[PDB]
Amino acid sequence: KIEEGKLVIWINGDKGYNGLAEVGKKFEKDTGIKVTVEHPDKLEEKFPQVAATGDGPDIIFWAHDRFGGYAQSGLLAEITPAAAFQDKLYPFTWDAVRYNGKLIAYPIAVEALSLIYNKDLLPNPPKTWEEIPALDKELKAKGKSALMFNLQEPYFTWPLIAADGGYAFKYAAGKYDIKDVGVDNAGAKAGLTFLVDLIKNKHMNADTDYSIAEAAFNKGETAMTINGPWAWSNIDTSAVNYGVTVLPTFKGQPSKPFVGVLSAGINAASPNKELAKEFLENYLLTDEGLEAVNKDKPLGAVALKSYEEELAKDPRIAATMENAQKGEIMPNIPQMSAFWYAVRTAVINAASGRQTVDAALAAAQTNAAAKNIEKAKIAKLEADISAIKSASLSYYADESKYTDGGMISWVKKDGKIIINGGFKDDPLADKIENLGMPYNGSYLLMSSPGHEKYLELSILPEGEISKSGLDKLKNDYGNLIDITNDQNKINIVIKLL
Repeated sequence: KIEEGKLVIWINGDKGYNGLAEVGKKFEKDTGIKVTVEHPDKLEEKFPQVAATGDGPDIIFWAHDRFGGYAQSGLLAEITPAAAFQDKLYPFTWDAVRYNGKLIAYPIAVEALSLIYNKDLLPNPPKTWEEIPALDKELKAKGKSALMFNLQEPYFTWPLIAADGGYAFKYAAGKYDIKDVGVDNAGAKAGLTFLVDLIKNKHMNADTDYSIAEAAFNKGETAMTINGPWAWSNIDTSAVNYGVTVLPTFKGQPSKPFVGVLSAGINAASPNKELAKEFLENYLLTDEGLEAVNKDKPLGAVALKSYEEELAKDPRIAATMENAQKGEIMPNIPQMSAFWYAVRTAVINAASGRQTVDAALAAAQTNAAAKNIEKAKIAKLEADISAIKSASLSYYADESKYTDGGMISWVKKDGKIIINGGFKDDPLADKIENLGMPYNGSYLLMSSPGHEKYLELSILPEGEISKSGLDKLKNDYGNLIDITNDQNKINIVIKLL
């Protein structure tokens, strides 16, 4: 597996691997332990493969959002920074590296979109989204546009969509509710309507993508763009006198970009967890260590307070941190994949006029949340099935058979559950009386007085279950379940034995 007595570190090729290796050299000088910094290809996919088999690097550097997935597969050790060390980093960066209620990585850097503007065309950039239409008219009179940025990817359009109330997944305690998506609320509609209005009023074109926007800003054709630190060096080569500042407000509220946090995780299979902790806390996450990495290739804004104070001398870095603090931590759960595709489709459909804003987002809410909502409903239905089977078994323990009588019916009326026209189980032990009945339908348990094994439960759910949903029931039980009437009133019968 992983060789003890040493540190293998994986970081992406676009980061400062030379500087990190120099921090490694200071570590080997003080301790004798060699540090191998490599930047292999496809590092994001290679780690989950090799780490599951109990191999790989000791420390993996990657954007925090993948780490929640890694943690679910148990590939990451819980880190143990003392309170004194935690206060050296901005509190909001620690929230980006939590899964369950556990710290699962060290925050390194902080990144978010900003407003980039051409100082020659526009020495005072607009504070509000609302004033950009008038600005575009005044600039189109001189052959220039106000604002071009990538409209094809919801990462770039989300700051406006979220400003008045949009969100990806609600965050509560230390967990995301994968059932609560904020794509079709009034705030998200208002933000997307403003975006579409900009396009219908000819202030932007629905076909603008990353390359068109970057080319237009670099050739001084548009006064503003929206982009991240990765784009700065191509504007330097362009020689355009540019600035970087806070994103415009919408309805008086800041734009809310997604925040990406470069993070260092410790492989759960590492026999060098103490060495890795010592390296990350007392060598890398210092002014001297981050300086080493930044001088090789800049980090942007950093989570370490002391060095951020120094990098923030650069107003572009200060703006990145300000937009980040006003933004939304990108959720670190794998359910974001459905979020990205859903919102990407909605924006493209609404911007090109192929759908209304309401239809686009209603569909997107569905595409992002429906599967997870049903999965919860199926699980609660299966909980009821197991609860009914449990009580039926408990009855046999004390009484002759499964049911006392022949049949029992649960039906839900208007917020209450009714049982025949008389109480059945007749107990203080069972009764259950805690069936969610997630599809509000009817349950009917069947038995015939005699030799046992005739335990059949008939469920008549109200509400269409998906193919994926009904097929989950087929893999969970097998030949013991008969879905009849695949249309109208679907009927499900399970033999509880």
